[PDB]
Amino acid sequence: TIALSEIVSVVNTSDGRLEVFGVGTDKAVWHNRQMAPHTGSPWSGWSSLKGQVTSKPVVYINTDGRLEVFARGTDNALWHIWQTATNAGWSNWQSLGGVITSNPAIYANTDGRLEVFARGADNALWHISQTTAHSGPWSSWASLNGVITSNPTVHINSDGRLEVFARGTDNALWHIWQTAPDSNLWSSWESLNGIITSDPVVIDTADGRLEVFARGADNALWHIWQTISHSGPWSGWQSLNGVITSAPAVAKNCDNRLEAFARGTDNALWHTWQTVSHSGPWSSWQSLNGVITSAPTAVRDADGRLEVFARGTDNALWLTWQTASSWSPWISLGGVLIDASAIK
Amino acid sequence: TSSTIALSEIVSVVNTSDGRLEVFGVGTDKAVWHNRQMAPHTGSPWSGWSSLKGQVTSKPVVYINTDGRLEVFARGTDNALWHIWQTATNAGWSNWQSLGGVITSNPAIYANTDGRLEVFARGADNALWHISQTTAHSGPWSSWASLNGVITSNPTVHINSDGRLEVFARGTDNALWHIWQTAPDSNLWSSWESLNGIITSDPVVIDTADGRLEVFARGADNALWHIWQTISHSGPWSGWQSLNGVITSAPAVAKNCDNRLEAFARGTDNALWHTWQTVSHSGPWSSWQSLNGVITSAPTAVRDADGRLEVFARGTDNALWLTWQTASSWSPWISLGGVLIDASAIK
Ligand SMILES: CO[C@@H]1C[C@@H](C[C@@H]2O[C@@H](C)[C@@H](O)[C@@H](O)[C@@H]2O)[C@H](O)[C@@H](CO)O1
Ligand SMILES: CO[C@@H]1C[C@@H](C[C@@H]2O[C@@H](C)[C@@H](O)[C@@H](O)[C@@H]2O)[C@H](O)[C@@H](CO)O1
Ligand SMILES: CO[C@@H]1C[C@@H](C[C@@H]2O[C@@H](C)[C@@H](O)[C@@H](O)[C@@H]2O)[C@H](O)[C@@H](CO)O1
Ligand SMILES: CO[C@@H]1C[C@@H](C[C@@H]2O[C@@H](C)[C@@H](O)[C@@H](O)[C@@H]2O)[C@H](O)[C@@H](CO)O1
Ligand SMILES: CO[C@@H]1C[C@@H](C[C@@H]2O[C@@H](C)[C@@H](O)[C@@H](O)[C@@H]2O)[C@H](O)[C@@H](CO)O1
Ligand SMILES: CO[C@@H]1C[C@@H](C[C@@H]2O[C@@H](C)[C@@H](O)[C@@H](O)[C@@H]2O)[C@H](O)[C@@H](CO)O1
Ligand SMILES: CO[C@@H]1C[C@@H](C[C@@H]2O[C@@H](C)[C@@H](O)[C@@H](O)[C@@H]2O)[C@H](O)[C@@H](CO)O1
Ligand SMILES: CO[C@@H]1C[C@@H](C[C@@H]2O[C@@H](C)[C@@H](O)[C@@H](O)[C@@H]2O)[C@H](O)[C@@H](CO)O1
Ligand SMILES: [Cl-]
Ligand SMILES: [Cl-]
Ligand SMILES: [Cl-]
Ligand SMILES: [Cl-]
Ligand SMILES: [Cl-]
Ligand SMILES: [Cl-]
Ligand code: NA
Ligand code: NA
Ligand code: NA
Repeated sequence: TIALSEIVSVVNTSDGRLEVFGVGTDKAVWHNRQMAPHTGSPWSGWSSLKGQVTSKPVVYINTDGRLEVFARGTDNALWHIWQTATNAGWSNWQSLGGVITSNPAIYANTDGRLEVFARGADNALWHISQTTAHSGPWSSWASLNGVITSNPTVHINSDGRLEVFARGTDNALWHIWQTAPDSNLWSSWESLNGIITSDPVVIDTADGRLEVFARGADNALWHIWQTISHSGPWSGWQSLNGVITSAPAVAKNCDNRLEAFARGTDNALWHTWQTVSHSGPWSSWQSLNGVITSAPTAVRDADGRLEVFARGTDNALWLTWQTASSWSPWISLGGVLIDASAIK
Repeated sequence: TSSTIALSEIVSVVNTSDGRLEVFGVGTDKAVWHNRQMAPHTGSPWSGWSSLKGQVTSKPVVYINTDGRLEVFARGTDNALWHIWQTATNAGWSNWQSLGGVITSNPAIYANTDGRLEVFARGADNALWHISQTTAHSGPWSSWASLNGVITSNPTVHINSDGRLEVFARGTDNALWHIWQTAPDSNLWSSWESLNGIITSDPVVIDTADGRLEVFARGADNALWHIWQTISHSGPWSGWQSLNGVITSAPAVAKNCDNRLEAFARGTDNALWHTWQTVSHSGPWSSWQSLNGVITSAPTAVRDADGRLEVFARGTDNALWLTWQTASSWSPWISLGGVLIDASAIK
């Protein structure tokens, strides 16, 4: 098991509008986007990209601006659908084959080739890549071994080497990395210890260090990081306190202060944030109210403000964002969303 | 046909792989020197100046590879394009090496969507020539090739929100001209096209929060002018609009935390002045305001790791001086020392 998942995948697109992808009651992928590149913009409303999915769908932006959505299909293969251009429509759904048993995790190599990581039926971490920048065709599937028990998450280091994180069979946080950018050469699997009870969430700090967040065995939010830009040694685990009842979501304010969000024991949204600067101490947890039924999903918009999405008690997606003085009242974006996470 | 441009910037600035500001300029010895923040925060102490040696006959221009490695390009004493690079991300530097060619402008650099750096410069024949890395963030480099044209300023390159590189330069009729890749990563380019106007500076290009290119340049009336792609990207640009002012240097433009553009230029009194969008990145421009100082170059503007604009400019003592945004105002001008010269291949 893992902490309740994020229900949507969201990005700030090439034209500065937020765009969210979720799964409907019909198992199709639906999406919704801002009309305008600003906090409080009207929304398109929900429209279906069709498909039938059996994981969380995850959107990623190609290095040419085009959105591409990845999800497991009803045959357990990895499937995908992409924009034909940044302000045009979408391709047909296409299979990338394989048999997978987690949500896909996606990142762009420094050379522009997307690389997708997913758990296999043998519980090892598998991967596949675009053979040339922001384009098909793709490589064949290969394994990076291990035995993982959570959805994997990938990020890139400040020197260009991808690094993948996942919970191990001992419930510790484990990781593996490219030994050079764009490479098929990887390190050994190594343990960062800890006991984690959510999927990991990985971010890069302003000063070039990977930092991972997860719920711990005590249901507090815990975090651990590289002590040097793109290098070990790692810190020990440190608690950010709280008692959280979902996965956390983390995003950067426009000044690079990190801010974490999670559902609390009263089912409200709560958050804690760095104060003063991106090197400063973390605040106490404070409530943003609401009554939520998923983990929150956080993103910085084109006005440099954080916006947070979460499924509501009616199964619609609701939204709250930063104001000068505070946060805005919760508003509904409608829809009926389900948690399709391949690992729960 | 103009053979001059507004006074240039004195340094090339970059945000490092670990979020620090690092600047590059030319010493009185004609070597490339550099200076960086100790820490990624507004008001950090600086390392002080250290030499990367070389002997340059252009402005040296830094760019950051997609693997985090800094790379500096400069015209050499033999008029070839030369470069020097970090051998590892944020660590040691290579020796200077020649990429050949015969160039007659400062170089301008961008990364393609596939991670290949591509360098543009005016040639001996006055056309725009170009050369690229053959593989992502690595040598060896391609053959030199021409994009034709006849150009009379330093070129400036930027990338479209769909990954197509686009180069801008002054033409023989003093207008702003441009040329673009027809696909990302490609050697297929459009023809040269005119955006009209009269420009009296190098063009300055940026990408807005909503994914459009916008170009700024001093006009024939010495005001700051700008022009932009439209939201439909359908061929037409906006037509030129004045931001007024009377400026005596090239402009610098950067994005604030919230993506509001902000422009900087020297005034008739040799102070730094600035004008900014208000409310949002779609908002209207303010009137000009002085940031005082007495400066002897164009300003160079950049946003730091705390989300604050920092602005550098050469001072009356030929040292590099610096002022930054505070919550309230802007900080007093402070000196980073050094003795810098303007080595621009076109002035
Ligand atoms: C007419 O069928 C094609 C393939 C469908 C893809 C569906 O969705 C995929 C993700 C997989 O789950 C497939 O098993 C599933 O059929 C897709 O939904 C449909 C409409 O866009 O086109
Ligand atoms: C002794 O074998 C080492 C470490 C293994 C890591 C495995 O996968 C990790 C992610 C954890 O679940 C571990 O508990 C588990 O043994 C790993 O699979 C193996 C081959 O790559 O080498
Ligand atoms: C006075 O009530 C409003 C709406 C509440 C929103 C709640 O939380 C939302 C996220 C949804 O789940 C709604 O169905 C749910 O009622 C919200 O918590 C409250 C906080 O001041 O104001
Ligand atoms: C008037 O109905 C439209 C389409 C609805 C789409 C809903 O939300 C989608 C995500 C799927 O779950 C659909 O099955 C579900 O009906 C959506 O709930 C509603 C919100 O105002 O607008
Ligand atoms: C002893 O010479 C080598 C290459 C030199 C590069 C110099 O600087 C380059 C940028 C070019 O202008 C060359 O023509 C010029 O020689 C460089 O300055 C020197 C470092 O001490 O080593
Ligand atoms: C026969 O001339 C056309 C347009 C030329 C563009 C040139 O280069 C431009 C940048 C401007 O300076 C123009 O005034 C100049 O003629 C261009 O060089 C030539 C070859 O492609 O075709
Ligand atoms: C198609 O462009 C022309 C020239 C423009 C003015 C010129 O171009 C501007 C950029 C400045 O340099 C001005 O001083 C100069 O007069 C002028 O703004 C415009 C009038 O509609 O038409
Ligand atoms: C009442 O005159 C002021 C100064 C003008 C700014 C001009 O442009 C600035 C950038 C500097 O060069 C100034 O010295 C120059 O006067 C400014 O544009 C004008 C707006 O009404 O008010
Ligand atoms: Cl759990
Ligand atoms: Cl992305
Ligand atoms: Cl001039
Ligand atoms: Cl305006
Ligand atoms: Cl004033
Ligand atoms: Cl000088
Ligand atoms: Na964006
Ligand atoms: Na393998
Ligand atoms: Na000249």
